[PDB]
Amino acid sequence: QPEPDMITIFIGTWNMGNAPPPKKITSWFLSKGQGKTRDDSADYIPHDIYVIGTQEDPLSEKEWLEILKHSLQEITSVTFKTVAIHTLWNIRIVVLAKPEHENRISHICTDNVKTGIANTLGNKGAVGVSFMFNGTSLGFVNSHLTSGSEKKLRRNQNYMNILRFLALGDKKLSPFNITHRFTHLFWFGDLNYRVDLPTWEAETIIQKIKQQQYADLLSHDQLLTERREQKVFLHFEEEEITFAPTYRFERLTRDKYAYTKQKATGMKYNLPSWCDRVLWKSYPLVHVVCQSYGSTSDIMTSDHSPVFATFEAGVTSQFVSKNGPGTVDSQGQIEFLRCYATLKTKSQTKFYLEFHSSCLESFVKSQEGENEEGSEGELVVKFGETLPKLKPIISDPEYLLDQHILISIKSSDSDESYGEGCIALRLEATETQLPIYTPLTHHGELTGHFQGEIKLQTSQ
Ligand SMILES: C1CN(CC2CCOCC2)CCN1
Repeated sequence: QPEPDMITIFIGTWNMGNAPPPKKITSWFLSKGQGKTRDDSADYIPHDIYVIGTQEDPLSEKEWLEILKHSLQEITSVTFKTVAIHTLWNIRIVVLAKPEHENRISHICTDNVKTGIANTLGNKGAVGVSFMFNGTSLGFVNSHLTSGSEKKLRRNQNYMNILRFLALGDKKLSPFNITHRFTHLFWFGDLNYRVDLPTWEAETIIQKIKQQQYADLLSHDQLLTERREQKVFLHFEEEEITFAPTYRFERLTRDKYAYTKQKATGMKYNLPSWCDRVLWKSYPLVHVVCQSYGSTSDIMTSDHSPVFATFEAGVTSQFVSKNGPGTVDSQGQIEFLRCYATLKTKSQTKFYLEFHSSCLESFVKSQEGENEEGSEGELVVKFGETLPKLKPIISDPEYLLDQHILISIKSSDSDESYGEGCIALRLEATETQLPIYTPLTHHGELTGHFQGEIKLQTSQ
């Protein structure tokens, strides 16, 4: 029975509007409706992993698990195993997997973050799940961010609080937040970003939707505009949107958008918006391909339509050699040449690096770099040829070239990370000096750059 080198992952996000679902929701799991939809010929082919995010979910965990499992069984005739379920208030995440994956899945983590203070603490936040699938780390975040057209800044703050404080993945990766802990990170939910056009344009917007002319609407979508100005979701991807806005519908039809201000909306307009989204971030040069991104047309119990996205994702096997794990392989080494960090910080402390990777027995601390002034004000931290030689646990190129090195630059004074990034070992050549580069972030905001050269020795 060979270990897979690809799996398919289903991501679902649905704000259920505090209403039970209808008796049939199979269209969701089948990626059928509007947008980038799945070929009919694939309908019986199960995804390897189904991750279901709900918001405003009125069901017990038991009630929803029964509906989900019975839905997948009707579609595929496969009885899926429950990997994890985690609920914060009415925000829920369910991970189901094919039974053949039960012994490939380990290190299952769940967490939640509550966003806001006092007034704004009580129903918004995120839940998440992580685990290993053989040699590949997977993370999944379902967030319900602050509502309202005039609160995009609050949403961006919610995002930063969730990525700082959601405790998923390998706790030994202490300088790194969830945006660096996983081979593949999927972040979805009712992100609540709106189409930011004048209220008076509501009927014009509806007209455009009926014509399936989304271009002039997406150019005003707050998530796309905020992403373009690097205010939120820096270094995350989203598939092109080719489905109608998923909010706000009259219930029991999809023929009408309910946008007008009502006591029930706190006298706020809800212009048709793409509230319900799926984004991802994968380590550099790892295969990840979106194969569907769309909304259902036939599930109408909520004022939101369900959104689906499916992905092909590269995975690696749990590698054993004669040597590692449990020793080094002297035939392998990672050298860094002519490296320097460029930092936006106005501080003057000394900095050192930490190298973290599951190809090392444990993380490696460098010597302090040498601080110089950049020609445009910047701090440049030079490491020269001083950086340690990294000693991987396995030298086999079929293992090593699939690995990644996480880099933190830390203050000698405080031991706090000023920047985090990631370098792929999927090089064009071994035993050859090649350029490397990573942006550096902290709390998911750009704080600098790391660049230099790498020289990788494998057993071949
Ligand atoms: C793909 C997407 N890119 C920028 C997007 C920002 C928001 O709107 C769409 C473009 C980041 C890197 N490459």
